[PDB]
Amino acid sequence: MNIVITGAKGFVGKNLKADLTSTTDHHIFEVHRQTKEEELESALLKADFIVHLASLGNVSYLDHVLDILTRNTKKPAILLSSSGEQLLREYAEEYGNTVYIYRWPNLFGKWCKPNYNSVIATFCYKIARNEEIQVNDRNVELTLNYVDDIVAEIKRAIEGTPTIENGVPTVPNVFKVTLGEIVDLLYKFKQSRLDRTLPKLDNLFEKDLYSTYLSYLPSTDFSYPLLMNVDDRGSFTEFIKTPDRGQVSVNISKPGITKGNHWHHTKNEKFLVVSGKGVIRFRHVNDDEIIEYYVSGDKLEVVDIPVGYTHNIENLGDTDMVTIMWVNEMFDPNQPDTYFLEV
Amino acid sequence: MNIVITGAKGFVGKNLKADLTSTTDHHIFEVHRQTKEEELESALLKADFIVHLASLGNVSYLDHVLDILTRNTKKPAILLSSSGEQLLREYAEEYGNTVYIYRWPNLFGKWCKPNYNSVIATFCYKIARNEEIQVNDRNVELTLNYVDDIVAEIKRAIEGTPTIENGVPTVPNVFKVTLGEIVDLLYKFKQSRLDRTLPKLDNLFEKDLYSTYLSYLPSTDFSYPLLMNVDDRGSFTEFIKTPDRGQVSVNISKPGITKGNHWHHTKNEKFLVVSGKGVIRFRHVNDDEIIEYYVSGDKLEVVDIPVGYTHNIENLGDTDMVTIMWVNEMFDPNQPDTYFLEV
Ligand SMILES: [Zn+2]
Ligand SMILES: [Zn+2]
Repeated sequence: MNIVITGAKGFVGKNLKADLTSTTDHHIFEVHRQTKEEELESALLKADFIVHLASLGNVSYLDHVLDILTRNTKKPAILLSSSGEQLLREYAEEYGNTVYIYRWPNLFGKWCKPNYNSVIATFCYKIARNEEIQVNDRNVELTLNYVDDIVAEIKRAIEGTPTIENGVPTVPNVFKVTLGEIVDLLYKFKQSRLDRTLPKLDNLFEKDLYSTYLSYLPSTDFSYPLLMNVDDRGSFTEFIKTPDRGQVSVNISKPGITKGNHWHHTKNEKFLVVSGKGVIRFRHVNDDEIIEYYVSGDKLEVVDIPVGYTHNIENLGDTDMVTIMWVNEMFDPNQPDTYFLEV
Repeated sequence: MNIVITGAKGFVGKNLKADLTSTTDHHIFEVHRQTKEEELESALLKADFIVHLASLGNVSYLDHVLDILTRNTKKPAILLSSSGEQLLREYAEEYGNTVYIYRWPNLFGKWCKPNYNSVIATFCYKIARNEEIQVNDRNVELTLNYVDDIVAEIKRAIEGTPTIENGVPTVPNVFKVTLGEIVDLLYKFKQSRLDRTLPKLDNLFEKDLYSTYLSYLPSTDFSYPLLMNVDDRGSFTEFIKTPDRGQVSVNISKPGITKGNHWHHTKNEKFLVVSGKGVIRFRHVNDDEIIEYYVSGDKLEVVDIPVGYTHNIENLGDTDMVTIMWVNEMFDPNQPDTYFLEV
C-alpha cells in the first residue's frame, strides 16, 4: 500500500515511519515542511492511506492537503487527531473517504524533543544529565498515551480495524499519573545505577516510562561501573537486586580456590557455573554424608542450595571459575543468616 | 549460660540447637528419650534456662522435670507451649521461677518429619519425588508459625525480653493460609525448574514455604538442566524469568563472533560481560554515528541497551565471551519487538 505521512519529521512521525518500514511491505511516502509542492501532490495523488500528523485567504496546510486528495480517484482513508471536527465529517460525506478522527491526549516516548514544551521529555533529558529541574506542581494529573500505543493503533487503522470507544476511534492504554509520581520514578531510575535495583516492570506506565527515560541518556553514558570485591582468592560483585525476586551476583574463583563452607536457615541460592569447571559440595548439618555436584560452563545447569545444608564451591580448572549466584533475599549484615561449618 | 532443651531430638529441638550452638556462646545441654536419669538430673540441676519441647501413680515426664528443678537453687526460667496451664502458674507461684507459657499453632520448616502427621512436611516430600498426594479439603484454614519465628522468639525469651500479646507470650508472624493455597504453591515451585520462574519473595509465607520445600529435595536432585540453544556461533541459555523484574540469560560467543544488529521499541537490556573481551556497539536508528563500548570480564560493568539504538556484540578475544543479559520483559515470539538493522 502507498501510505503518506504528513509531519513525517515530528515525534509520532519518525516512530511510525521506523516501525512501518521495519514490519510491513508498504511504500511509505514521507512529507514534511521542506517537501516541494510537486512532491506533495504526487504523493497524495497515488496514496492509498494518509496519516496526518502535521483570515484573508490563507488556507491551512490541512485544507490544502484535503483539496489535493479531492482529486485522488481511489477515495483513500485519512487518519488524524483533533487535539475543528464538524468540517472533517462534512468532507467525508461529500467525497466518500473513511476518515478516522482521534482525540489524542498528551504523548510520551523516545525521540520527543526535550526543552520544547513536552514536560516528560524535558525531565528525562535533564535528570540523566544531572540538571536542575522545575516542578511547578507535583499534584497535576496527566492524561497520557505511550508512543507504542499510538503507533500500534494507527496500524490497526491501516488495516480497517480501529479501536472504537463510544462512537470515536480511541487509542487504548491511556494513563493517569500525577507529575510527582513521574519525577519520583525518573529519579528512582537514575538511582538504580547506584543501588542495582530494577523498576516494577508489571506496571505498564512505569515500564513504558523506563524505556523512554533510557532513550535520553547521553551516548557516552550507557554503562555504569559495578562494585567488584576483589582479593587474592577472586572477586564477588553484585549485579541486580530486588525486594520480591531476590538478587543476582557474580562470583569469580581463581584456580584451586574453595569458597563457602556455610549453611543458612532460610536464605537459599541458585548457582550457575558459566565458565571454568569445579565442584559444589553439600553436607546436611546433622549428617556425615558429603554430596558432590561436578559442574562446568560446558553444560549450563543450576544447582539449588537448599536450606540446612552446609555448602562449598571449588575451582578445579586451570582457569578462573565464574559462577552466577541467585539468592532469595537481599543480603542484610545485621541478619546475615549464614553460619560457618566445614565440608 | 547453661541451657537445657528437652525433646532435643524433635523438630524445633534440632532447629533451636543448631541455631544456639552457631550464634551464641551458651552451653547447650540436650536431653531426649534415651537420656539416662543421672544425665537428666545433672543437667537440670546446673541449668540457668530450660526450653521444654518434649492414673495410678505414673507421673508425666513434664512433672518429673519440674520436681527435679524444684532442687535447682538458681530458680531458672522455664519456656514451653500449652498445645494444663493453671498447674504451671501454681508451680511458678510456689517456687519462684519465671515460666513463659506459649500457645503455638501448627508449625512448619526444615527437618520436620514427613509422613508423620505434619501435613506440610508430607506434601513437600511427596511433591519433590513425584508422589500422589491426598488433598482431603482444599478450603481448610491453617494457623501456622514458621520454625524461624519460633527459634527467634525463644532467643528473645532467653534474654528476658519475650513478645507479649494480650497477657500471653506470643510468637509473631502467624500465618493463615488454606490447604489449596499451600498445594498450589508447592506444585508451582516444582514447575519452576521447567519454566525458570521464581517465587514471590516479598510474600513472607511463600518465601518461608519455598525454603522449607527445598529442604525436602532428594540429595541427588539439587540441580536441573537448562536449555542451551547451541550452534556454531555459540549458545544462548535462559536462566531466570519473572513477570515483574524481567529475565536473565547467558550468551556465549566464540572468538570473532558478532551477534545482534537489531533495535527495539520498548524492550531494553543490560549486558554484563563476565568472561572474555569484546565490544558492544550502538547506532541511533536515524543517525550516522557508531558508538563503541569496549568491555571485558577484567572489569565488570553493565551496559544499558537503550531503546531506538541498533546494537551488536562482538568477541575480540582468543577465547569464548560470556555475557549475562538482563531484559525488561519475557520474550514473546508473537510480539518480539526486535528489528534487524546493521551496524
Ligand atoms: Zn550459601
Ligand atoms: Zn537487543
